[PDB]
Amino acid sequence: IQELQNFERWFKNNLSYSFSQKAEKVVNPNRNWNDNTVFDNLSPWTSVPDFGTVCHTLIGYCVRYNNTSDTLYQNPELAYNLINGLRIICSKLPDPPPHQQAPWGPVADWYHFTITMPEVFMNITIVLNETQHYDEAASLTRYWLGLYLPTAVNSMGWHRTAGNSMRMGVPYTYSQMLRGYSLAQIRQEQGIQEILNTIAFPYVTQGNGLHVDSIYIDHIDVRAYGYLINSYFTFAYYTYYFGDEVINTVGLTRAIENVGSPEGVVVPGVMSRNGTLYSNVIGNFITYPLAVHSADYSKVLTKLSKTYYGSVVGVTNRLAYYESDPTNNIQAPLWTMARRIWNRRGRIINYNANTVSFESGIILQSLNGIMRIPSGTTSTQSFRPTIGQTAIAKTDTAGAILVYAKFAEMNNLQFKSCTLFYDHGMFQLYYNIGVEPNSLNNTNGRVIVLSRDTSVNTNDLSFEAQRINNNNSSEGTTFNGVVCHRVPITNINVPSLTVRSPNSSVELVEQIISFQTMYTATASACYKLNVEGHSDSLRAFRVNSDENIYVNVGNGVKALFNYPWVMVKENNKVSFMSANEDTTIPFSVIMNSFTSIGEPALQYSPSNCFVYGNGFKLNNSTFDLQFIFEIV
Repeated sequence: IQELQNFERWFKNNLSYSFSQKAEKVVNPNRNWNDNTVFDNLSPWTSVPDFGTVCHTLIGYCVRYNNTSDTLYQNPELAYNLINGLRIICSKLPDPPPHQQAPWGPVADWYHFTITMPEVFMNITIVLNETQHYDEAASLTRYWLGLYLPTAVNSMGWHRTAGNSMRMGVPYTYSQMLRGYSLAQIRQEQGIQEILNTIAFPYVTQGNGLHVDSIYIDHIDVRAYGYLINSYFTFAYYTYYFGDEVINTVGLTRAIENVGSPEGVVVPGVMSRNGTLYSNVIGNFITYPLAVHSADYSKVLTKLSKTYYGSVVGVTNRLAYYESDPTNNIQAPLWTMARRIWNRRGRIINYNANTVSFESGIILQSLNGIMRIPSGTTSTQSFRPTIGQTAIAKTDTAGAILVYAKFAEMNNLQFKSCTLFYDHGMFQLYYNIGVEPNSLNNTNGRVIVLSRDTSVNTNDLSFEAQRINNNNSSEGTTFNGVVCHRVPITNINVPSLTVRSPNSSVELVEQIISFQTMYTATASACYKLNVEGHSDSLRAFRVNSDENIYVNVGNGVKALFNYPWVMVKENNKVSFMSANEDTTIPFSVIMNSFTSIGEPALQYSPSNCFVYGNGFKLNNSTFDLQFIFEIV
C-alpha cells in the first residue's frame, strides 16, 4: 500500500526532529548490549523502571540508526541488536495479556507497557523497514500490539484518556496500517474518535484547556504547560494521519510563542511546581518569531528579541497565583514576582531548593527569603489571589504590564507592579508594597535586583568585589550577561543598591525597604536590567499625581502607568489597556495619557476600535483587550 510506504518514509524523514520534541526519551545512547536484559546493568524483568529504561534506550538507538550523521547510521550490527532487542521483549510478554495488572513488578506499574513499549515496536519496525528484519518486526508489531493495544484507548483491561491516549493512538494507528486498514477506516473507530476530541484543543473560557488568549490552563485554574509539553510530539503524527483540521494548530503555536523560547527558557510561573525556567524540548516545538506577545485575559507578557527572552506572569482573581504539593511549597514568590530578562547567549542556570526563593523582582519578607504555602490536601492545592487586576499594552518592540495584587497566604503581601520590556532592557517599579501590619518582627523587607547561584563559576567577579571596584557602588553590577541599575524617580522613594548573601548558595543585589513603610503599604523600589553591552538612557517620572508614572526609554518607546490604565507608544502606534478589563476607553483617558507623556496635542485614529459614547469601544474583545490607535 502507498499509504503505508508514504507514512514510513515520512516517519524516517522526520524522526530526528520528532525525537527532539519528545519529552520522555534517552538521547544518543551508547549503553552496552546484553542477551539477557537487552542492555547491561539493568534488571528490566523484575524492575519496571528498568524496563522503561530498556524501552527508551531502544528508541534512542533507532534514532541513531536512522540519523545520517551518526557513526552508527544504517549499521548492520545495530540493526541486528534492535530486532534482537524486540525478540527478547516479545519472549517476556504474557499471552494472553494481563487484565488490570502489570505483566510483572507492582500491579500498578502499567505505564511502560501501555505507553513506552508500543512506541518501541513502532520505532524498530519503521527504521528497519529496508532491512531483512522488517517483515518479522511488522509481524511482531501486528501480533503483540493486537494483544496489548487492542484499540487506540484500551490496554491491559484499562480505558485510557488525555495524555496517555495521545501517546497510545500513534503506534495503534500504525499497527492498524500494518494490518492493511486505510487511514480513513482507522479514523472512524470509536477509540480514534475519542482521541480526535482530546486533541482538538478548542479555545475555552474557563477550566482546563487552551484559554481564549492561548495560555494553557490545567488543574482547573493553574497556568501549566506540562500537559502540552509531554504530548506535543504526537501532534505532528495526528496531523499527518487525519489532516490539518483535527488540531487547533494556530491556538497551540500561539500558546507556545506566548511562553517559550528557542533556547528552552520559559517563565517559571507557567511551569512545574518545583520551580523551573527550562524545558529541553519546548525550543524545538516551533520556529519562534522575534516579537512581543500578550495574553490579556490569562495575564502573560512575553518578549523574544535578538538578545533576550523576558516574561512576566500577571495576576487575575480568575486564576491561581500558585499551586503547591506535599514536597514543593516555596515557589510562590518566583511565580508571582519574577521580573527578569535572560540573555539568550547566557548560561541557562536553573533553580534548585536553595536558589528557587531568589530572582530579580522577588520581594523578600525575611533575611533567608523562604516563603512557604503548604498544600492543605494530601496532593496539590492551588490558591487564588485576594486581589488580581492586570493590564498589558504592547507595540512592535516594547510591552508594558501593570499588576495590582494581594496574596493572603504570603502575609497579605500587596503591590502595584509596573514592568516595561524594550530593546535591550527592562524597567521595573514596585510601589504601594504592603504586608499585614506588625507582622515582620522588626525585619526590613527587600526587593531583589540581581541574584546569583554562587556554585556557578562565571568570569563575573562577586557582587561585592564589583561594587568595591566601582568606587563602592553597585550600579552596573553584572551577572550572566545581564547588568543592573537603580532608576531614581523624583518624589518616589527608591533605595540604593546593596549586596547581601541570604544563604551559602546565593548572593544578591537588593533594594531594602523599611518594615514601617511596608506596614502602611507605601514601600517602593525601582530598577532596570540591560543586556550586557547594550546600554540606554531610560528615565522615569512621577507626573503630577500619585500613580502617574511616565517612562521615556529614550529610543522612541514611551510608556505610561496610570492605574488602572497602561499605555505604550512606539513610532506611530499606541496601545492602551485597563486592569479592570474595560472594553470602552474614554476620550479623556487618552487625552490625559498623551498629556502625561508630553504630547498633549497628539492626533490619532482608532485601529481596532470604534467611537462609542464618550470614547471608543473594542471591535472584538473575545481574545484581546488592548485599544490600538494610529498616530495621524
